Amino acid sequence: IQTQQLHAAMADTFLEHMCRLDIDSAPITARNTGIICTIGPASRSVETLKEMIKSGMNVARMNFSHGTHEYHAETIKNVRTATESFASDPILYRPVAVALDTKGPEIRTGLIKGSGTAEVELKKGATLKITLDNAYMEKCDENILWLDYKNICKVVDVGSKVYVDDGLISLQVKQKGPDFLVTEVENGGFLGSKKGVNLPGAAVDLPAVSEKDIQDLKFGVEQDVDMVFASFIRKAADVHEVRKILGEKGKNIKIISKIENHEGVRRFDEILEASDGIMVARGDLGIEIPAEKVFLAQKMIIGRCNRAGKPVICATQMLESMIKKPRPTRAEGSDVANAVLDGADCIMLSGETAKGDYPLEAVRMQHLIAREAEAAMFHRKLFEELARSSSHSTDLMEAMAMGSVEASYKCLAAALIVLTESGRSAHQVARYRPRAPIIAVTRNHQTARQAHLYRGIFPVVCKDPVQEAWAEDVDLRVNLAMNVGKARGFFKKGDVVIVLTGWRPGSGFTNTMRVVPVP
Amino acid sequence: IQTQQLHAAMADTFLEHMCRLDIDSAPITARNTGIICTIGPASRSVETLKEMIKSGMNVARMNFSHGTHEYHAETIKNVRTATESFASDPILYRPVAVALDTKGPEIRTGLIKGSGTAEVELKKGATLKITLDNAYMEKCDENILWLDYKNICKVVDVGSKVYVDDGLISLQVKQKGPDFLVTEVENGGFLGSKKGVNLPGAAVDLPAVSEKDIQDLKFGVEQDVDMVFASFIRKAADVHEVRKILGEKGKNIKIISKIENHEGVRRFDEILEASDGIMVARGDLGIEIPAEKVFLAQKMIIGRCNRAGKPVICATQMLESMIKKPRPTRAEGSDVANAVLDGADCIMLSGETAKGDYPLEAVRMQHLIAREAEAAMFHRKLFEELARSSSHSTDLMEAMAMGSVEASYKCLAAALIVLTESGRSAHQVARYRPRAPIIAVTRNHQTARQAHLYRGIFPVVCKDPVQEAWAEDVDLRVNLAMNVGKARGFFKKGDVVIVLTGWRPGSGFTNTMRVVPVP
Amino acid sequence: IQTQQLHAAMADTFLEHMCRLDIDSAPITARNTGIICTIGPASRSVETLKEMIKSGMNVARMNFSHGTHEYHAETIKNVRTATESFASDPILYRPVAVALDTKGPEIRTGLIKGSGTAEVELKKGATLKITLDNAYMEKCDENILWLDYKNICKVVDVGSKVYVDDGLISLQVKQKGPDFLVTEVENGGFLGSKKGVNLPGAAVDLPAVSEKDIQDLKFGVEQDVDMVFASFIRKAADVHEVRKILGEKGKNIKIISKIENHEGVRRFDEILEASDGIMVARGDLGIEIPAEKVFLAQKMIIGRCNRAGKPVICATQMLESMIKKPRPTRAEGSDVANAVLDGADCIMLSGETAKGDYPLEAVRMQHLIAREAEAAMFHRKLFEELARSSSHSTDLMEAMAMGSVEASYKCLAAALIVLTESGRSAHQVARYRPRAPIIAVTRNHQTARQAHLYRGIFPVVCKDPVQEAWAEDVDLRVNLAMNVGKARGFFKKGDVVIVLTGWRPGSGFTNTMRVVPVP
Ligand SMILES: Nc1ncnc2c1ncn2[C@@H]1O[C@H](COP(=O)(O)OP(=O)(O)OP(=O)(O)O)[C@@H](O)[C@H]1O
Ligand SMILES: Nc1ncnc2c1ncn2[C@@H]1O[C@H](COP(=O)(O)OP(=O)(O)OP(=O)(O)O)[C@@H](O)[C@H]1O
Ligand SMILES: O=C([O-])C(=O)[O-]
Ligand SMILES: O=C([O-])C(=O)[O-]
Ligand SMILES: O=C([O-])C(=O)[O-]
Ligand SMILES: [Mg+2]
Ligand SMILES: [Mg+2]
Ligand SMILES: [Mg+2]
Ligand SMILES: [Mg+2]
Ligand SMILES: [Mg+2]
Ligand code: NA
Ligand code: NA
Ligand code: NA
Repeated sequence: IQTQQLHAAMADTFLEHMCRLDIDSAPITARNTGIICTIGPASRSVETLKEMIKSGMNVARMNFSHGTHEYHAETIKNVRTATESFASDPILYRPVAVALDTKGPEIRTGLIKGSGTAEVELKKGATLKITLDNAYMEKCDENILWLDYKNICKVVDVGSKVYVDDGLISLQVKQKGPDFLVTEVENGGFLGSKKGVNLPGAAVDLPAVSEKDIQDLKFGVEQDVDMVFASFIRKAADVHEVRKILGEKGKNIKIISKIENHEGVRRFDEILEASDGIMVARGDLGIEIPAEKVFLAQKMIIGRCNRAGKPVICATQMLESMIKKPRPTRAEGSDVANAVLDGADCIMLSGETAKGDYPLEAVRMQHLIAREAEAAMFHRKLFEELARSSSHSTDLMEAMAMGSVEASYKCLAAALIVLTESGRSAHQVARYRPRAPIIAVTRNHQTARQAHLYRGIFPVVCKDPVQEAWAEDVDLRVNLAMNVGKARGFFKKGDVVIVLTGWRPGSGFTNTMRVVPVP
Repeated sequence: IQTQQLHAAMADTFLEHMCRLDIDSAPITARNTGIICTIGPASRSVETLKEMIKSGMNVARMNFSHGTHEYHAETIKNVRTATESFASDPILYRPVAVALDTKGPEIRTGLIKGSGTAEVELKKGATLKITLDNAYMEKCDENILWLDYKNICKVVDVGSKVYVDDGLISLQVKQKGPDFLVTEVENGGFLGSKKGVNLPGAAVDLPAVSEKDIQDLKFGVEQDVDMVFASFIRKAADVHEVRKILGEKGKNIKIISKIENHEGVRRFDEILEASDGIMVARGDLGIEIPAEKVFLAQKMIIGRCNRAGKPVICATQMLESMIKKPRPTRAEGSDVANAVLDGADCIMLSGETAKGDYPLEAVRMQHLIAREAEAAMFHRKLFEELARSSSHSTDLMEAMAMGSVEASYKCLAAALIVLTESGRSAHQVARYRPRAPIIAVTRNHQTARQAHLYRGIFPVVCKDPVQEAWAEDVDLRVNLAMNVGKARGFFKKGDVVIVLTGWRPGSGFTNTMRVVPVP
Repeated sequence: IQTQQLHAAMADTFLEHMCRLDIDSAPITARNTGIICTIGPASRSVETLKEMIKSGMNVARMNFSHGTHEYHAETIKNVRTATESFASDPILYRPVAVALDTKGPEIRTGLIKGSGTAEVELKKGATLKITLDNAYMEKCDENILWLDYKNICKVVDVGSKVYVDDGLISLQVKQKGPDFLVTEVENGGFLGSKKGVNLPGAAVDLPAVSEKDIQDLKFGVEQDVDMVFASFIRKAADVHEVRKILGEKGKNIKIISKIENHEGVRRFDEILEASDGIMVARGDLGIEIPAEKVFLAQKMIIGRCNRAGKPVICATQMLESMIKKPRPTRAEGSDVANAVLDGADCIMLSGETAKGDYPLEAVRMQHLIAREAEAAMFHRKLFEELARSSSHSTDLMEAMAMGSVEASYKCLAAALIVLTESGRSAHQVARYRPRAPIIAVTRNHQTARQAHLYRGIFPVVCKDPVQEAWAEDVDLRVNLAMNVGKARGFFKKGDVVIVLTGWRPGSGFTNTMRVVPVP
């Protein structure tokens, strides 16, 4: 009984590949797919944060949607505190990224009967008037609804729908004025105060960044985050807007755009080009677009990013059930796996870690599935498809990347060691999707932490100073990776590994590739 | 914007195929995936049952693990009643299949406070006693739980873990008694009636066919079911025995082996060979085996049945969130869409329709996701991969099927019309997976009911009496199909369609293929 | 029992396909690739004609660059004589096409000693005078060499090179005047009559359609030729021009454009688009362009026509040897084979039949090699690729063809019988390259003759009156095929066949496909 789906790995067709999957075919210890965990009341503590890390947490996500700078900073604190607890063991030390998730643009209704707690009941088939007249900003009721978005009538059309409260309530536009909309309740319910609005199929003129947004980003810069997850991206311009706010001080910050609506989907191509990475924000996306289309968009986005060699994140409701239970649903297990099969660089946990009763279990779970799904990929076919995709480019690093992955397959390397500072070298490899783990040694901590954004990248921070001999310095770094994979159980002495390095100190890339034996 | 993902249909590569999936690409009216609904308390009603038919249900599932024969015979009548209510119009009548789900070698709980619909809430950390004392078999509660399995004590040990209800609840043995076990709730949860008990890693020697199984099966024959879903099939032998119990009288009833344990996976090959079809039974499966391995088994199984040309069903917890909510989760929408992509012939609903709060929704949602996933298939690679797999075969009807599918792809016909009595011809078409709808006109009722097990087959009962001239008869049936297609919105006058008929009466199969325009 | 490379037909890769070709794997009786024979002095005879047809000859080419209208008219005569000589038994009657090969924009020497059958030896180093002196026109010889081109002196420099007879002889201009050219013979060789002059890389302003061309054209129209090999076609305009001269009376004469220069190649596409088919005239072509590049043209050109669905011919020096030897060279046998594998619908013989010592042997040799090569094709992949190409198209007859061919493979049918009058349904099928024979039954003689242009089509001429009853009439025709197939030894009883017919009369195409057993 081969391991890691090697038997199916040898299939000629996709169909054969499937038919060959084996539950008895064990997968390697190394889990390539990054796990992004939203931190919160459930996970905030150091102790817990220690467990989250132990459990497989790679990225700590800061949902700026709620809480104060003072709160988040405290979370970041703890995170940093928890991470460092292992530093004492440079070998057993594991980098953990910090991400900032923007509240983003928002539409909100007014107060019901001047009360924040009151409710009304909209009944299907009834008429309801939307006004922009702040005269009613606190006089919302069964007949009149006031909202935050002054330009609404400009972007919505008669016959269009207005969704209130996470799509709970649906409204159909029957009449449009410059100051109001006359709608018809399709999907009734109780209406509370200050509920969210969604304008499915609308090309919303809200700014790329709210005022709050600007503030958080600056904050994130001051906090030294590793990336930013930018809510509500609808076009390249919006990405540019964010870039602009982070500016020169935060030019090294990774901007991940969140695809959450039709527009975003339709203008994905430009958005992708302008971004550093993508996040398939299923939550809103599923609210914005028909829930039955989400998958299409998910696979489209994943394929496109894989094609472009840009990091992609699958997020939202992956293990939903797990907020309350220690074991997920079958669909849940399915979802995580397909996600990984799709080509997703990272997978995410929101509610599950933030507030749920089983944060660690969610993490462990994700870890478990990802590993299995990872072996189950059809690498040969994939590499081949990818290569074709990129045929247009004759880049050297890529060539190095292609050659090295091909070799890792050929001799079934146990790992791929890449020495990089910027991490470009390592990114080039990950994109070609080896099956083996990519152990990347860098002296740049931020590069290290950011690596997580990429599939198969296992960052190892070199905390030593530079030697007078390049050669030696390189050898050392290599050895480091060697003690790690060993310490991690990725391999043992005798195993073979692909080693990538820069010929000289001003090489520019890992131009030197070598097949080597573990000590 | 092209329809039915036809742009992505032109993809050369799988990677490319994925990249071109467009949410703005609208599916067709026809939904190829059969929808199987478990009928129960929530769905038993004739009014309701009428609703579900309209919403899309193709097969009525009755679980003999719950209720009674009479409970079941009543439901069966209601389905039949509901169904025939449409028999009137020979163009809007939807054949609806009936299926019996066996108990098999399983361990089951008692009744909760004397009810088959009542439940109780367990509390993490609480103690719970399992009793064999038949005195409580109807008095199960939060303090005491009665089991089916009298030997339970010999096959368990202190510290052993007992799972209840597809792993929902985890009990850990604390105390062994001669008549009982004092357990501990390891996790909070709602305990319902007659729930499965799973003892992973325990010697449970139950027979493939129990005396009770004998009665249900015979009852199913008397009930004139169309197929049996055979729980916990473990070897071809089990299957043979079932066929044996159904004997001559129920020789035409379809046997669907349910895969839900290690053994069933392991001996899958021998199981498929002997069955009429398979079910991926995820509920039990995922608790028997590692939850993380499910998708593997799921995928292996579906490739295998696809390869084999035998009907496969994906089931359980597919729209799980919908038992309580009116919208499914993101993992849920994915699951369903991936099962279709995986190649499942039918998908299924359990608690969702049997006892949930939103039975019709659950249905329409499956329906929605299904048409979408359908269009998203990569038919060209698929077909190619299928052809290949059945290379060794040289069958005449296979030949007719492949040429039929092939040309349908080519001229993009609106459907394939197939004249069949055994349903053999149609099935052979469905295995080659065309995009278009297969409309199978038959005078044989069971065939028509039975057809739903096969992808894309929309069965049409020709009620007209056999014409004395082959030609007119054939023509007669074609018109019937032509009319249903038009009525059902499958196509319009001018559309092009592929027609499979016999040259002569008693030709044996559809050896006649023509491309015909709609009238 | 190995036959028709069926084992190789099952390879997954092009490599494995190769690796599996078995010499011991016997080919079927049916030779797919048409054999075109250049009818000359050596094959004019009725008695010789009889044996060649017998030998596998499907088409006769009458080269206008040689002879007089009268010599060619007799040849036709004899051709048709030896042909209908077989009209006795319509089961074994084999049609033969009559092809007019044009002069074109060419330079041609004159009569060697008023002969034309006369030859002359030229020694290396010797001297030869090119003259425009008509009084030598028919008096060429070792000393004196007359030519077609009165401007040649303007188009050539001293030191330059003059090619005679497809580059057979290299003449270097030593000195030139107004009237003549003074050259020294660069390589020895037999200089014959009405030879070809190639002034490679020289601005010849020849006209696309000589008045003589015109003359001949009109002549062949009266001759009732089925096709035309238009020599030296350089651009679509030339085609239209030939098309032009063919005018109405010959709106059905197939125009086969010959690519024998750098321009023809370069303007291939529009040429192709305008012409009914193409010939790869390597004799002239190989001297017009570097000898080392012809195979690139051949492959590009054969590939393109395949793609287009237009008949292509491989022509010139295939079995050169054989003009003097009874057995061809290794290189020549590879050539015919490779040409067949390339995709050529037809193959040609030139000197081999027209003047060679072993006309009959050469023919049979083509027959022999073709068969063997037809089997060696990788039908699987080829069909997929062919479809990849035709993918934009949704033509109905095309869908028929494809499904038909697809079926043919599946059930290893012994043949496909097509009933056609225009012949298109048959070409449509031919183009999809089935391994099996196409028995194309028609009541159109010209159709039957022209069918030889397309690969695998075996033309059968139905001589019987029309049936009042379509069915009978169709049947009959089908019967015809059956008998002929039987008589030809294509199949026996119980063999499977694919039947292509039209549902009704004037169906515009075969819309009805049926799988049948031989009677
Ligand atoms: N006929 C019925 N009467 C009462 N409750 C039912 C009935 N059918 C289903 N249910 C309820 O719905 C739940 C899920 O239905 P399902 O048919 O999938 O049962 P199950 O317990 O999961 O076992 P299986 O493994 O056999 O499917 C059952 O556990 C039971 O609580
Ligand atoms: N009608 C003919 N009469 C006599 N000899 C002929 C005749 N046709 C062909 N031949 C001889 O056969 C040789 C090869 O025949 P072919 O038809 O290929 O002519 P060619 O000169 O090579 O012209 P092309 O380029 O057109 O093929 C001719 O060059 C000629 O010597
Ligand atoms: O913002 C998100 O993550 C979402 O909507 O899923
Ligand atoms: O029995 C079933 O359907 C299951 O367990 O999924
Ligand atoms: O005419 C030809 O065949 C040639 O020139 O090769
Ligand atoms: Mg969001
Ligand atoms: Mg169940
Ligand atoms: Mg079960
Ligand atoms: Mg020529
Ligand atoms: Mg020649
Ligand atoms: Na956020
Ligand atoms: Na059951
Ligand atoms: Na010529």
